[PDB]
Amino acid sequence: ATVLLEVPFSARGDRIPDAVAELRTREPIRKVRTITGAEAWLVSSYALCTQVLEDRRFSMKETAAAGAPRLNALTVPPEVVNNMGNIADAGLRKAVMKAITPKAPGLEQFLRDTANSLLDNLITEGAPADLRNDFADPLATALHCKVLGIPQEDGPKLFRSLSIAFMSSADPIPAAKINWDRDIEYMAGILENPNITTGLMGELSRLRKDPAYSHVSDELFATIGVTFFGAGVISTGSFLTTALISLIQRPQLRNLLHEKPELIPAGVEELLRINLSFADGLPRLATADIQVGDVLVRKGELVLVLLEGANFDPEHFPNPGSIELDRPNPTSHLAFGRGQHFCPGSALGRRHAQIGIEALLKKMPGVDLAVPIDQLVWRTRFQRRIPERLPVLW
Ligand code: HEM
Ligand SMILES: Nc1n[nH]cc1-c1ccc(O)cc1
Repeated sequence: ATVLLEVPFSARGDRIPDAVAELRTREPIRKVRTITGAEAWLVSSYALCTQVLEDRRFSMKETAAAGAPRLNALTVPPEVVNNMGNIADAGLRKAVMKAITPKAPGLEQFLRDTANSLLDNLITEGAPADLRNDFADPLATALHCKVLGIPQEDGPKLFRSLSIAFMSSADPIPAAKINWDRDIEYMAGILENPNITTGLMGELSRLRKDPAYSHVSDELFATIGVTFFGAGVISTGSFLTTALISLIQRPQLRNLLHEKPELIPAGVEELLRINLSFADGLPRLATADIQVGDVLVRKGELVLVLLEGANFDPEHFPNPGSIELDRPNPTSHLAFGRGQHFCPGSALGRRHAQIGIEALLKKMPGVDLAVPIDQLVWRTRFQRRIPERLPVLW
């Protein structure tokens, strides 16, 4: 025999497997086995991905229930899976959303400054440079310290939790709990620290002492700090790293963007569309029996929404693998999800990538890989696809 098709198919974030277009054409929803042994439905067309993400009966929260078929082990307490629902129930959604927009005074200039400094330091040191460890990740870390209102010097230690926190493991991870409890203690300290008066933590700290929020738990306040730092940093650092690969490998596009930087937002949007940063489909648990294409998904089954399945669907995005700056539906991709759980940091993520790319093209217009592309080491069993190092010269 064969065996039931296993997911994920590949940890490489520089190319989509030809298999994905085959699945999408032949079986855009089909049964697969996850790393835990569970069965799941893998959905790989734009039409069916959108259907699942816009129907709340495919629940994010219920993926955390004891006994459910699992994509991977939880790395957070089960109540934290419903992190945005908990924020909304506490009456904090508007305030959190306001704090993480890129439009706060000085934020963009801070980003440009940070990027330019990181690049000057690479240039001083001489090629080769590692653009993930010494540019994309420290730019994301600095950004999220600023947005949180926490000291920049605390960013590296918070960051180092992330190579465990965002693992995609078959089994529970003891180091994840150790790092989680310590990071929650750090954020609780921030909330009690009178010097912290700006950003998302300064705003939470004020709301904590307002009568309108007196019955919101200290644990929820700390948890917002830890979760927004971690999701934001991993997601922006990983997206920028793999977007830089896709740009480096298209000298014609690199040169057009360098020359006409007003096209950078359109090119970022295409880079988001083609991005293979999410290593796994987005999980949902069916709360009812729901027809999805030719399959009747049954109550209690796991569904996995394959982002690249949707974003490379030629029925929605003709010539899907090409970066085309003049598409008529450019923001209609699923790179930030869709529906109830649409990314709350989408603007912030776009801006981080736009600024980092602008700054890199101006400082290193001759940027190129310093190693053959096949020599990049792809991180395995993780919730993002990322090269461990990204060696470049210029
Ligand atoms: C390019 C950067 C980013 C990408 C590609 C990205 C992508 C995503 C995707 C696909 C989802 C949907 C998950 C789902 O439906 O299961 C999501 C949710 C989430 N994002 Fe992002 N994200 C980015 C940046 C950020 C930033 C900057 C933050 C915070 C500062 C952030 C915080 C979150 C949180 C807290 C959620 C969960 C929302 C919910 O459960 O309602 N993201 N993101
Ligand atoms: N910050 C985190 N570390 N490990 C898991 C998370 C996390 C969990 C949920 C979430 O909405 C955002 C982030």
